[PDB]
Amino acid sequence: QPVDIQIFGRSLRVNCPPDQRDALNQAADDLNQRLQDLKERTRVTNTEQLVFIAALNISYELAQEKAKTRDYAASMEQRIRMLQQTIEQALLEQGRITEKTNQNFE
Amino acid sequence: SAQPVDIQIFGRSLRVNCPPDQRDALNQAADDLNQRLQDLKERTVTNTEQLVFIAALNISYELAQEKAKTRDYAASMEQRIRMLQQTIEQALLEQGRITEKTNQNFE
Amino acid sequence: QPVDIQIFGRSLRVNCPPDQRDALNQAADDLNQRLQDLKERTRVTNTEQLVFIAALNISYELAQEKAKTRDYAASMEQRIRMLQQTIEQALLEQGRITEKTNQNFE
Amino acid sequence: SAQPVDIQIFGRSLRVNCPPDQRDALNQAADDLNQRLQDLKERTVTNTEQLVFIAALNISYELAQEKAKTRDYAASMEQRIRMLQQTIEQALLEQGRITEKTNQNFE
Ligand SMILES: [Cl-]
Ligand SMILES: [Cl-]
Repeated sequence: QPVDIQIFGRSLRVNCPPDQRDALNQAADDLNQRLQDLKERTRVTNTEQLVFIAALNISYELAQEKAKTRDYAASMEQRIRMLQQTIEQALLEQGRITEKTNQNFE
Repeated sequence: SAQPVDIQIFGRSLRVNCPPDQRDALNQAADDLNQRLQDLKERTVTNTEQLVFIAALNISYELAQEKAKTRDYAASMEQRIRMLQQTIEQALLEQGRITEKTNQNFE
Repeated sequence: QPVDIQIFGRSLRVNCPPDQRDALNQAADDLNQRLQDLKERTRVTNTEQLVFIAALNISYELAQEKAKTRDYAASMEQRIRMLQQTIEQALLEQGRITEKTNQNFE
Repeated sequence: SAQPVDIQIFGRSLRVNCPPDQRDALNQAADDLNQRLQDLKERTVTNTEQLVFIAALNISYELAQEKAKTRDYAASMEQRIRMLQQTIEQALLEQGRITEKTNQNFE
């Protein structure tokens, strides 16, 4: 539903269901802080310029974060495979040892 | 390193300082943003500036969600490690308990 | 307490607590069968000869069985160490990945 | 291979057929048995034959107990493997559940 959002001296209108209002307010706070930080460190003063740069940075951040998620999953997958591999080893070793028959002399 | 790169976002030219080893990421980010702004435009009085603000809000939210995914992975894995580590201590306890046994005789 | 045990036509007396009587009867059955088996396969017919050979064989069996126990334990110890090693790997990998900070352009 | 070896057990000479690669085990078994019979003798009318019967009973019992140890190890390990394998399937289930998540947007 329609919501008016304030960011960096600007007034936005965003359509947003109630169960996403809180997410919207956080994103507004996040972006507000991003623009204020970007500014104090890059000497750029124009607001439109700042928002293009911030949008670019944050797209790149999202790309990185998505790579991180893939990397986490790929890594833990490998650990799970090793755990599995340790299990079949335990079973192979158990078979090897227990299947030995005690010898006699005659 | 790090020189200005001329980037075209949605009918706007802007300069971004960027080292060569990030250039490819910069090209991909501009491509991602351009596609995002275009798809947003057809979905929605499109002052380009306000359009970029809305795109940036969406990306902020998506980033927050993406970060929650790894947080959620980590939280699950924390439980898995706990269970594994107890199984390990129980195996150690059991190994000790059985190895301690002494055979008896009759006489 | 005193118990009279019958093995291979011979009459033994063995001092044995009640909570070991059942073990004694099994050992008597085990040995009875060992002597009957040893005989059908080695053509030795003297009983005293048979029992010396059986006692020798079974000492060797016990040595082997004790080695088996040591081998089982040593092997499973190694599996436990690998399980442990997989855990610190999961934690090292987690640290490596999660401690990466998303970069920006400016 | 396998020739007769002259073994002395407790004042008795006997021949045991034994290949070279078991000779060392045979020497150790005769040494073990000799020590066993001697320790049993001081503990106990010592017809040597009856003494060997009693030694053999003790060894049979000790063997049964020793075998029970590995049986007991194996039984414990069976439980440990079960717990590990459930942790593994739960990790797989959890990995799937989290990776399936899709980021939402506002507009
Ligand atoms: Cl968007
Ligand atoms: Cl004994």
